[PDB]
Order: sequence, then structure tokens, then C-alpha cells
Amino acid sequence: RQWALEDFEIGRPLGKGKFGNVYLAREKQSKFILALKVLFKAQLEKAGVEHQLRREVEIQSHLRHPNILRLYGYFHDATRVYLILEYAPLGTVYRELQKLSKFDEQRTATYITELANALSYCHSKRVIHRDIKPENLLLGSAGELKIADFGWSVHAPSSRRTGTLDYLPPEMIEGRMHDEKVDLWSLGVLCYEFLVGKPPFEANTYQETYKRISRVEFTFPDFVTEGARDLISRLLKHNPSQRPMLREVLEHPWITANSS
Ligand SMILES: Cc1c(C(=O)NS(=O)(=O)C2CC2)cc(-c2ccc(Cl)c(Oc3ccccn3)c2)c2cc[nH]c12
Ligand SMILES: Nc1ncnc2c1ncn2[C@@H]1O[C@H](COP(=O)(O)OP(=O)(O)O)[C@@H](O)[C@H]1O
Ligand SMILES: O=C(O)[C@@H]1CCCC[C@H]1C(=O)O
Ligand SMILES: [Mg+2]
Ligand SMILES: [Mg+2]
Repeated sequence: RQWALEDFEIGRPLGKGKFGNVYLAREKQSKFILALKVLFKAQLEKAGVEHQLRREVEIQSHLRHPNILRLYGYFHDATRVYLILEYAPLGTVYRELQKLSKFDEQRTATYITELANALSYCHSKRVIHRDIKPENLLLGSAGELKIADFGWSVHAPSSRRTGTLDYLPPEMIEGRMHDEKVDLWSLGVLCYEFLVGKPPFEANTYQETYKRISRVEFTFPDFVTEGARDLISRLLKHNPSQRPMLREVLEHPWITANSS
């Protein structure tokens, strides 16, 4: 509907982005509360990621799922690009993890189910998210998980190169061809991080994390249950073909026993 910045009242920042900031905003006519993801043209140009910004917009604007953050539209002016997003009022899963330290098995299994459903819908459109991480997982008014930040989203298969490597699978880390299986690896990383409080390949340096991912070198603390170990171990397979389908994740006995 060719919006312009004059149509919105701007509130506090909601979060910092790589190419700008996200602000709380209210559309003047309807009083609709939303989030405005503001990006600087000069920064996007310098990075040469314009084309990828259009992909974020095109991919996310066509997705309709209760566990996927909505993108209502976008517009731009002389210096900025504005993405009109659904406001997630309970913030990030990242912040929830920082304050709780770790999630219990029931909260974890529920989040994994919500993610697996959203990803099943994405993959059915051959959409690869590729940036599944707690800061990109938002919470709706009922505490339901919403996949956000389609910034690095692509259509499968892809041989396209892109923060930390913590959530990236070996094939992406090595600049090789990849498909929807990249999001299955990220799901395994998230399951571990939710239960343990940190991702399994976390390290001080990018170099050390790269080596850990390449080797699939990780251990579980003693408190991690057999069922949780089984699902994570199945997801974190160096070989993308060996990673289970999302149908298998949703039907996993540990998921069905602790969700939702
Ligand atoms: C320098 C510049 C422009 C720019 O000034 N164009 S223009 O004013 O000449 C216009 C007639 C085309 C546009 C964009 C740009 C890129 C992606 C998206 Cl998604 C974008 O939002 C929109 C918004 C509405 C329609 C289309 N896209 C804008 C970028 C990115 C980095 N530098 C840019
Ligand atoms: N719709 C939203 N509602 C609430 N907070 C949001 C929303 N979108 C983004 N944020 C906050 O802003 C941060 C940056 O947004 P994001 O889309 O992930 O940008 P980037 O691509 O730069 O990582 C998020 O991690 C979150 O803290
Ligand atoms: O929305 C963005 O800030 C960016 C658009 C260009 C590709 C990378 C992307 C991101 O970091 O999510
Ligand atoms: Mg983000
Ligand atoms: Mg992003």
C-alpha cells in the first residue's frame, strides 16, 4: 500500500540489527502496533547484500504459519529500507534463556515441536532459513515460538555463502552445496542449547568452533536424559542425508512424551 515513514509513530528500539535497528511502531490510522526493521542503504551497499534483502522480503512475505513471524510489507526513502513486521511482545528465546539459564524438558520439547512445524511448512516451499538461532526466535502473546529473521533465507538447493558459526552445519561452514537439511542440524544445536544453556560447539574463537563442527566434536553434561541425547545425536550428523525428516523429529518418543 506504498507506505511512508509519516504513517507511523516510532517507539523504543526492540533490538539491534546487523544493518540497522528494529523499533516498536504504531500505524497512525488503525493504531496497529508492529515492529519496523530499519536498514541503512549505505551499509547494505558496502556489504553488497542488497539482492539478499530482497530475498528476505520475497520469501518471508509469502509465508503464512502461526509459528512464523509475519512481514506485512516494506518501503524505503533516500537512506533507509523499512520492513513492516508483526510485533512479538514476549521478546526473544535468547533473552528467556539468559534469565532461566536452561529450559526444562517440557519447555524444550514444546519449542522443538513449534520449530519443526514452522520448518516443515518452510521446507515444503523448498525454503531454507539457514539462520535458526535463539536471537531469531521470537515469542507471541501466548508464549508461542515464532521463527523470524529471514535475512539469510534461500531456496534449496543453494551453493551461496553468508556472527558466530555456532548454528551452522559442516556443509555451510565449508562453502559447499546445501539443502533443507541445514535447518535439521540447527534444530539439533538448539535442542542442546535449550537443555544445556550453551550451544554444543561453543568456543572462544571462530577457528575452534569451525574444528568442533567439522569433527562433530561435542559432549553432553550428565543431567541430559537418554531420550534427549538420542534426538540431538540423530540431528547432529556430519552427513546431511543421515539427518532425519521433520516428521521423524515430531514423532520422536522424547518429543511426544514431553511436548506440550
Ligand atoms: C540506493 C538503494 C535503493 C534506492 O535508492 N532505489 S531508488 O530510490 O532508486 C528506487 C527506484 C528504485 C534501493 C535499495 C533497496 C533494496 C532492497 C529493498 Cl527490499 C528495497 O526496498 C524496496 C521498497 C519498496 C520497493 C522496492 N524495494 C530497497 C537499496 C539497498 C541498498 N541501497 C539501495
Ligand atoms: N517483530 C519483532 N518483535 C520484537 N522484537 C523484534 C522483532 N524483530 C526483531 N526484534 C528484535 O530485534 C533483533 C534484531 O532483529 P532481526 O530481524 O533478527 O535483525 P538482524 O537480521 O539484523 O539480525 C532481534 O534479535 C530481536 O531482539
Ligand atoms: O535483514 C538484514 O539485516 C540483512 C539483509 C541482507 C542479508 C543479511 C541480512 C541479515 O543480517 O539478516
Ligand atoms: Mg537476527
Ligand atoms: Mg538477520
